[PDB]
Amino acid sequence: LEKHVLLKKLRDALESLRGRVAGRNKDDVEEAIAMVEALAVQLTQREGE
Amino acid sequence: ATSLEKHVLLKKLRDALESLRGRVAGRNKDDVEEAIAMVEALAVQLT
Repeated sequence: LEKHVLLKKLRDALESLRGRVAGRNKDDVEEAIAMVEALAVQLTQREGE
Repeated sequence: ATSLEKHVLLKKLRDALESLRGRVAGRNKDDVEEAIAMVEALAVQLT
């Protein structure tokens, strides 16, 4: 995500938050992480992938 | 990679983080705020 710093640092922020939260809050953080991974993949998709 | 997919993902992302407001301990409050602000910036970037 070197060409999309905002997205990269959001991913990092969420991973860090995941390690500090619990229960249902952690599920919501993991939901956010999954959304970011989906958005990252489509922003970085090369032809042939 | 459609625009519909993109918007749905950004909406789900916003809603998930919004649920954390008032629900995390004090020491995590600012981090939730930061992530919410990043998501809104990411959304505006794509409109």
